[PDB]
Amino acid sequence: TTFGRCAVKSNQAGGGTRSHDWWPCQLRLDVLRQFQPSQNPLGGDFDYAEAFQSLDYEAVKKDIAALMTESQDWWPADFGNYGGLFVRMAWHSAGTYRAMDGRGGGGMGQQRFAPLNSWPDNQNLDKARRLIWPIKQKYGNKISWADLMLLTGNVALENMGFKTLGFGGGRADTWQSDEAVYWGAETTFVPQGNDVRYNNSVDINARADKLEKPLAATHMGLIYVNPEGPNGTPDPAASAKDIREAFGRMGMNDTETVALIAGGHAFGKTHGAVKGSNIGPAPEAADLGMQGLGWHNSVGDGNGPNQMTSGLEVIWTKTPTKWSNGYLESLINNNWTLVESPAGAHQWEAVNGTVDYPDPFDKTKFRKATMLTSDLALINDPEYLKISQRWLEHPEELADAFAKAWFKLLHRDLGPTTRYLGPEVPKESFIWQDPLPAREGDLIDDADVDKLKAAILSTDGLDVSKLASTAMACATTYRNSDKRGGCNGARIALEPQRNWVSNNPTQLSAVLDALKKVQSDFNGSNGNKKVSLADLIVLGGTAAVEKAAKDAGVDIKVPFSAGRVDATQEQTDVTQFSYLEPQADGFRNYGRGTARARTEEIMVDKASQLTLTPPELTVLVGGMRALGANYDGSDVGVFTANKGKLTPDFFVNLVDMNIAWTASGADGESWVGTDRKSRSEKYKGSRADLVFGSHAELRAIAEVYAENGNQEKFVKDFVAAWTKVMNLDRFDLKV
Amino acid sequence: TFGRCAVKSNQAGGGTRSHDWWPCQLRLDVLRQFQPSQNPLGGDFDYAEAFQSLDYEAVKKDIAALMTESQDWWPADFGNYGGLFVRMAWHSAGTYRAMDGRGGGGMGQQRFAPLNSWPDNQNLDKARRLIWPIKQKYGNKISWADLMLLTGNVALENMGFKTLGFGGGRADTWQSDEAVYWGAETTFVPQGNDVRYNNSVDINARADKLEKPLAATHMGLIYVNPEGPNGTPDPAASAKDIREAFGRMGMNDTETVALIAGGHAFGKTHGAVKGSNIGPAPEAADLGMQGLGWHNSVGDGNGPNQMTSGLEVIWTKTPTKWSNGYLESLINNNWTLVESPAGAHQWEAVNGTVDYPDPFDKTKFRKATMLTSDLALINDPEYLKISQRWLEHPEELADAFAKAWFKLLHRDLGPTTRYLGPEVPKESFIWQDPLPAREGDLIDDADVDKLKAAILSTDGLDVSKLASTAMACATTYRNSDKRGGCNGARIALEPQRNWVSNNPTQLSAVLDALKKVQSDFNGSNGNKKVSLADLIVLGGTAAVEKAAKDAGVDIKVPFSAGRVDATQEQTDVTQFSYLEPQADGFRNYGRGTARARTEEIMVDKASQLTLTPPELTVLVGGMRALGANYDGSDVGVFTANKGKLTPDFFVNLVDMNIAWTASGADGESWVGTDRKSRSEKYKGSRADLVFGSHAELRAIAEVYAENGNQEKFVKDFVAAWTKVMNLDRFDLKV
Ligand code: HEM
Ligand code: HEM
Repeated sequence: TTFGRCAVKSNQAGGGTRSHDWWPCQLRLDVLRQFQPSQNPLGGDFDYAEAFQSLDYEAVKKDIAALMTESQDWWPADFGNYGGLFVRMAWHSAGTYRAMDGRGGGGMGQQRFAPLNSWPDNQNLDKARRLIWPIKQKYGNKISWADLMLLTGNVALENMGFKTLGFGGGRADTWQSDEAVYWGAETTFVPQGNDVRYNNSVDINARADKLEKPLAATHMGLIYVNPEGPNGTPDPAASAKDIREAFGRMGMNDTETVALIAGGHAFGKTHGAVKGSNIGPAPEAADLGMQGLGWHNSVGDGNGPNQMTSGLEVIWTKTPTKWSNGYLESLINNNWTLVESPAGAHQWEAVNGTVDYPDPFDKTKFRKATMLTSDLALINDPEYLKISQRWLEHPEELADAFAKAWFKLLHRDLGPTTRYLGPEVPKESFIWQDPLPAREGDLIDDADVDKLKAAILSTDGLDVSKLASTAMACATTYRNSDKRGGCNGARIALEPQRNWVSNNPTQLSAVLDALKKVQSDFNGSNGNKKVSLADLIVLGGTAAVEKAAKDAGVDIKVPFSAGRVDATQEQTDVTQFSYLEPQADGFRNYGRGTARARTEEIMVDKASQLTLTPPELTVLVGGMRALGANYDGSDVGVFTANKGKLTPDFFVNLVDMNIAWTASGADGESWVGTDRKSRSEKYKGSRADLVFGSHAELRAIAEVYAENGNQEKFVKDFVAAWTKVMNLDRFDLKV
Repeated sequence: TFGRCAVKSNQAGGGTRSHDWWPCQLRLDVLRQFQPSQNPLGGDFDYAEAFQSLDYEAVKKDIAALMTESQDWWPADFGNYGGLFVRMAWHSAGTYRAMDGRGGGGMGQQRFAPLNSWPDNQNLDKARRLIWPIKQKYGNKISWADLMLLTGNVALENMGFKTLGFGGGRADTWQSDEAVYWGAETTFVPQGNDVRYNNSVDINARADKLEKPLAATHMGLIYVNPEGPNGTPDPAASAKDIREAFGRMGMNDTETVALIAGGHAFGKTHGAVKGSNIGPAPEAADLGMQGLGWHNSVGDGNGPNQMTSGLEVIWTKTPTKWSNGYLESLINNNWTLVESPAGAHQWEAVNGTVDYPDPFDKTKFRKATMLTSDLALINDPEYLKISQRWLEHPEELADAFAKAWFKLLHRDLGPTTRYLGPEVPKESFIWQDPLPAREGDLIDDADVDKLKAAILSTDGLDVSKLASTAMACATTYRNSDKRGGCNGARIALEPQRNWVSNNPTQLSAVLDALKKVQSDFNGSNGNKKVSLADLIVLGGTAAVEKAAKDAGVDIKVPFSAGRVDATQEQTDVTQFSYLEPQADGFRNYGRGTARARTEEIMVDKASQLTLTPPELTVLVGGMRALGANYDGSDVGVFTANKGKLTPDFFVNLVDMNIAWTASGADGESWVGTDRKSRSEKYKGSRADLVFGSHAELRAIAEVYAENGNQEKFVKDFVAAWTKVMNLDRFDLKV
């Protein structure tokens, strides 16, 4: 293939054949080397929360609203108002989110980097970002690009007559393309870009509910669905099935989906004035003269009446700069006929309809009503039809649903409400925020923590292995992409996590009963002090790690940060939490991978979501094995004669050349370590164990911890990594 | 299919990536390697302190004993791993290319992809595994980089060849160095060379046409093909490849013959079974192999069944002891072309003595054998004269080999101030880019304050010239081989003083002015003396400080005294030719080639300076604000306050009222036109405009263009300036 190869082969700056070219199936650590603090121009010590709280937020909003109608000659505003274009920018920034893996969304501002800056569906959003740049120049570090793109759409809706619930800032900027996201395996974009995600099916009605997991778009390079219909076939009934699937994969139900589409398509228009052959390279492929912009259009000045974005030429309402109910009115009251846009694409026009839809530049010109196939979807499915019919007669119910769904869209990947900043954060708490009760009571102090650690360690049924394993099981549900999971809330005690087979539900039950005894004893006796179950789960694992280090000859402070609260079941939605359930866990030697995701690839992926470096992933696995911390208490990977003592025995014995390693099963998941001289079977290992002795960069770390004399360094590094992981969700304190 | 896995992972980076869609776009990956977070020792680990505390003699004693402690999983030929360990060290050091300074043993990269899995490194996985117990014993106080070389050094000495000594000091690295251009072919040897010979298969005519800056005849080889060019068993053509490849590694004829005749005193090659019996290389092998590869399924895969290169040659009758048997055999035997057991072309003395030993059976003997690359040395007129001389005067070979082996192992270690341990050779060699002892006593802060005031009021000097000259001197530094930088004032010597990129007539007038400041100081300050090298850096540094003051920011710009001035005798014009830049984005110099755009050359140079993307970006914008172009032009100088340290370069770059269009056919010149007045306002280069085009670089430009960030700009510039000026300061250190 020519695909993925430049016709000129550079000899500079990484040019040449590379290791991943020769050995493309080998595990890559790239996803654990992103987002490092050197790469950040602002430095590691910059506190975005402090900066945003000092922002003159009201003046930022007034500057945005003034920009909306200050038309720039290099991209003139339709109807004299950029509001629709700015709503699209915000919706596309937020619109990449996938609920199952928690990736995409607006929370990293990734629309400004490859590949999102150059996806076909983001065509001419380079102009939109450029138009808002002067607001970022004025306000500097005190508002992120990530926050600004979404605030701009929020302010746009409010200045076009639609009052929102409010807004929360808090998204710090990122500084490189996030190459950890599986957007798909296709080698083409829309109109192609979907053979792999449909497994070669082309029957568009039958396949619609069979989109490859965890994807949430129907072609590579789209936000959700194809506006001409599935595979460009202008069938509204099949389009509706694609919409249900895609919006479902983004965490939206039918009410939310109709409210978002009918709410957004009140505003603006689509652009399809000239054929695609007039349009130049996307931003990542454009020449230096374009200075970060792309899709240069060679007809006229390439803008104004010649704008070309999607290829469609649809104006939904008679007032595209003002909130209305004209979208549903047109959709339901007109009869529709299939026509072509000027650029050749399929759309729908009203039969015998009024010629009163305004032109964006010529006051003398009007058009008939028009719709996309994906808008006709909403009256060609029974459930969408019933919602649209109700909202035709009750526009106030659409406005309520749209306010709620728009707020959810923009904030779904922001994390707990302790992350949300600014003066207009909505007061209602929503289930998709994974709510927590407010912390109350006088917080436990150092002496209470010392008393609780001793009580925990002296309780029947609690040992170092079980305490450590339970804490980590609770902690590794965290993922940095959408800031969901972690130990705050004590959700391991609730459905679904209490019944996850990867948590060993019978053992977990007995551990949690013992912790609840510690809790009853303490609460029953220490005046104004109560301790949460969440702090006891974390404190028990922390106490176990401290004890295991002492038992290994090292006196170390293992620091504990108190103040977690306990969630209720009503704040813990089963569907949302089911997305956090692991299929394999390398920290606790659970499960295994599949053909397209090997055991060790799942481990690296999870480490990236925990923000771990390669040294931190390595040290954690080796210490969990030394602690005997497997999910089922097995000996797999437990390469030590001192289980429960925090030593680097795992690494020492893994690298010992007197042990030969051979496959025991057929499927490559189980390994036996045999003493070469005696021929006795000494050890059993998994792929998560043996990858550390196979991958050249991971093995180099294994060797550090296997070196004579490094027992103390091993202990210090394990404790640092343990503390980092236990605290990932502590946004009430600071990250 | 090439460079694609048959199974497409959906985790850990699986899926189509940005580089796949837009493979021609500039990539910043080489500025993101070797980050301190990635180093398991921590960014505060000091390798030099660890190594100086090492019990060095005990390490060498334990290496020496390991040589004859055969391990059953890879039994030692003749009972001695010495030859194997000499090969390990020579392959570690043997990837070096003098022109670009990449490869060599100084980063210990043989333990990572791709070098761990190149065909020429077959079975060195075993060699590395055999020495791992010594690394495990001594811990952090010896690096893998130092150990692999020290092991070969000790192996020579324990097989009867006393070396010049050794220097340690190579700190380990912790990821594959994906900045090196090894070539553009999509196959390894026996293929791997269509591109580097532009599809020529005329083995004599093409030999001196090898693609620059490569130093091997096929992808995956160290230097040349042991069976002849493209496997053609023609010794005279092989000799032309050896001279080309070794020259590209910085070795001349005498050094070349010494290295090959010296090395092949020892050990043997391995070709006992055909290649179909050999499994995947390390990076392709299954988890059971635990980082090893090339599993051989015949017998136990080892001992008599060893298979490495496919050849089965034993050069001397005493493969564990230094001798003159290589030359004695080469010159005196009549050679016939034969096939090894694995099917490769080699040469045998079919009517010679049957007294060459077997590595495992003391009762079994063989005839004399050679490679085609060995017969090369008697099939070229200059190599033959050397070979004949040394046959008769073997002490001259021993002298040449000790010096060339020292050069091989230490060519990328950098200045002598970096060399560690108790047996560093006392001779100063030209390829070490030597520096003297200082003159008189070290300037103090009072002397620095007087010299800054003098420099900023001297005829022929100003802010722009001073900043340009210091950066010109600094950017010769390259971290791959630790060559270049400002220590030595080598801008003032040949060849740098006559480089077109240094504007020789301006430079001369700047250097004469700094020498006048120097003459005033030296001898009127008792025994205090200042070097020209310190005055070049101090003058640029004082200019940056004043330019910040004039932009409204009061900042103390640090200065570290103590550089010395190199002599011209210690500055070889060919050695320094390798540092001459094709383009220099910091000073808006030069143009790209048919294989690398100007902006790619700049990112490459930034990687050699260890810069991050924000450091690269801030330096370019500040150099433009200072008016520090090599030729004093206004290209990229997007400010009305030239000489004042403002972020005007970034503000004006991103101003939408300016439209940028190509002016030259070559893609190298651009004009910025004011869209309202229709007037040409600015001229820019590709090094200027990339900061407004690449999305990750433009994100950094925006920071510096934002209101309020004028002081941050100055702070970040000053930090980056100090880092670059000090890269070669291993005397402090660096
Ligand atoms: C099934 C889901 C959807 C599809 C297929 C779709 C499709 C499109 C297409 C093809 C365009 C025209 C781009 C152009 O040529 O300029 C567009 C424009 C727009 N869409 Fe959507 N859309 C969907 C959902 C949404 C949502 C959820 C919102 C926001 C809540 C949104 C708001 C907008 C706005 C405001 C515009 C007008 C942009 C302008 O005036 O420049 N759409 N849509
Ligand atoms: C024209 C340059 C050279 C070529 C083409 C070449 C080729 C080879 C080949 C094909 C092998 C056999 C590998 C195997 O089958 O085990 C080998 C082995 C060896 N080479 Fe070279 N060589 C070159 C230069 C050097 C140099 C410069 C040195 C060191 C100063 C060196 C030292 C050795 C040693 C000691 C062995 C034996 C390894 C053992 O005993 O396992 N060679 N050479």
